[PDB]
Amino acid sequence: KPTQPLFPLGLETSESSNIKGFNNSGTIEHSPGAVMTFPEDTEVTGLPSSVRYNPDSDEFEGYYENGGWLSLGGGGIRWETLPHAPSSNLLEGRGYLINNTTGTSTVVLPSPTRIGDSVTICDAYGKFATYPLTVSPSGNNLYGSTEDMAITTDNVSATFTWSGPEQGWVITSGVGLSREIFTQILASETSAVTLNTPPTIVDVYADGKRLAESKYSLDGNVITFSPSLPASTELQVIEYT
Amino acid sequence: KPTQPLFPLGLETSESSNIKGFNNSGTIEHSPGAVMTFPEDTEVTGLPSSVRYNPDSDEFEGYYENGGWLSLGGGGIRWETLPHAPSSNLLEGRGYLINNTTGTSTVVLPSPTRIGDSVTICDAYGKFATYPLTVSPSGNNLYGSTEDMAITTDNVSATFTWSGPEQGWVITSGVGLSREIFTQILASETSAVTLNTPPTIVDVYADGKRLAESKYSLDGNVITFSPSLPASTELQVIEYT
Amino acid sequence: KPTQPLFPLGLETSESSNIKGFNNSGTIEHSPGAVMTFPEDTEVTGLPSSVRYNPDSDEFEGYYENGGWLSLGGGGIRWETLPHAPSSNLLEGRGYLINNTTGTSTVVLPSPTRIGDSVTICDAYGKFATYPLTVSPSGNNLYGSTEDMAITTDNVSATFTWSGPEQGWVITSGVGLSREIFTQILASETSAVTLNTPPTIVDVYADGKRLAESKYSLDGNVITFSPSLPASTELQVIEYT
Repeated sequence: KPTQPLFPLGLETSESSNIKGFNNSGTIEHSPGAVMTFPEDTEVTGLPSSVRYNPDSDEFEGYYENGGWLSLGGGGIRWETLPHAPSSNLLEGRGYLINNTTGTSTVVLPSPTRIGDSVTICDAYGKFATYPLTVSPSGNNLYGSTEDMAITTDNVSATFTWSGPEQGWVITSGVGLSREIFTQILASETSAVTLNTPPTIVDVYADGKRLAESKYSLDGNVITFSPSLPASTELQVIEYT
Repeated sequence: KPTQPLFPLGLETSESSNIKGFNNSGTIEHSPGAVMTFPEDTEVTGLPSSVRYNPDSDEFEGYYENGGWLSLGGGGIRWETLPHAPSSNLLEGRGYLINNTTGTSTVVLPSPTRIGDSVTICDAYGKFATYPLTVSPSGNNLYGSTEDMAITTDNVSATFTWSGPEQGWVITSGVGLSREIFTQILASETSAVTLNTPPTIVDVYADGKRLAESKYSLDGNVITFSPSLPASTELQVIEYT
Repeated sequence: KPTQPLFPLGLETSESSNIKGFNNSGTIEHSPGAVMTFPEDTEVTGLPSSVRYNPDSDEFEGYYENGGWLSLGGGGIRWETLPHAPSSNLLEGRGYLINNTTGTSTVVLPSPTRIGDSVTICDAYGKFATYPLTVSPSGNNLYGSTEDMAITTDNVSATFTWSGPEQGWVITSGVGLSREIFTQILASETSAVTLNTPPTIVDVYADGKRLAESKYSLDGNVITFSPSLPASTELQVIEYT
């Protein structure tokens, strides 16, 4: 029957021992000066409730049922300063306090591993209006576009997130998220006009007066108005974007 | 005096042993291939510094002083895709990448357990303008209202949070958070007018001209103006909301 | 050669034992009713993969390579209600559900320890328009200013973050982030006018008519217009901020 020594009252040990681990069936306390640690492991293999340190991702992880080796404690924000460099490259789960006082800097998103992989940046100097920041998604696309994206808003802060490859990167958490006037004096009596870029909504002024909603229809980047206007007429148009 | 065997130089063990736990008073290292794990426990009972895995909430938790069994590592974001379904039900601490390309989908917030319980959603397809999303709070109320709430903004992302039952759910973290023109030609000489919904602020135009702030007062969904206006007068009103 | 007892088949122990720790080289399972725990430690000294509980910060921490003793699981949000008090003081990593129904309350940011140190607040009652909240940064400055900051927006929620001492505190995560009309009838024929505060952009109306972009230039808090206007002229100016 019994296969191995048993110690009714347990026992004591006054030096570091060497085990091939075990199954605990009771309570694991500590005394002062006691230390603890995790296996420095790197594999993709594991089983739920199993836990490790990682000496590459410098991140205390735990194997979850759906997925496996997530960061322990869920999602989290690694707040570090970034010393201004023309180009910088950013690591998942880290958030960067950017300075653009020097001038315009760039940052390159990492290659996404898992969905959720989440990076964060913050205009902590409020310099982005004066000296913008651009965001290189690398091979993988951002909001569908492989093309980079620029940031122009003093004081802004954004969390980027991998959504899968079609839409690629997107913004999840964040903080901090165009007055056209075409005017001229009709050389002739004219029934239509074309604005330099399509406006969403527009206000029209004919001489002094504010023209009525009925007097025109607006479509794309052109404005018809019945009745057609006479020559010598100062018309103001306020393209809204 | 002594009650149990003592091992001056500690010892060695080349197989998995079986303990009723203990109190460590020194350093707990590991060698390569070493593994670690947590008790698969489910109770509400525990004591600070005590820690576990949970085989229901699939979440590495730790008993804190104020509260008890929180998720270890504080609050975190479980980023998963959601395959479009007319109805879906959402789990705390998880964040969902929603698609509404198919059409309009719905999601039901879980029953809140603790205050803080925090869910997150994201229009990762930018389809919410074209095909909105609605948010069922279930029995418990949202911002005071038991009534559901709809979302209409292309590209949006929101973190919901339980605040307690009076106000119920609210939005904490998030990203991405109405041109009325009444016009007519006064049949008669008229001293007042009623707008179809109360405007907050309004611009008034009488014939061509932009009427002065003194000429009217505005209240609720009606506009008085002294002096009272004459008949045959084209007046434009720009309800702002 | 051998220095300490070895137990080929490992062994068993039916009571809590007392160790000076060890190096595990195998697998550390558990049985039902098994418990676990961390050393209640307080020092700044430690080595990566080492982990502890803290009986002051009531926070399960782990020593990371760059930095040392971070909270395990990265950044996280400690959601608690705050019972309205004229003054309250706030702890890092905690997020407060504020009520200002009573009246105007204040909150004092803690002294920042590490960069990243991140506090969060939320107008969960939507009372901030009616009864504002103010934010004392203490000695350390907020966005450069040592001067406090007030909050006026019903429904808002903000994450504060320590960036370093020059800019001090800033806002990273968050949710929820001025109609001047000067009018008069020119006593005389006047070529310039001064607005009570500099406007960014402005709309000008002369009698009824909306004046053209060419007719004036705007600078600081003054408006020139060529040609200079005649006396008896009702002019409206819409300061935009």
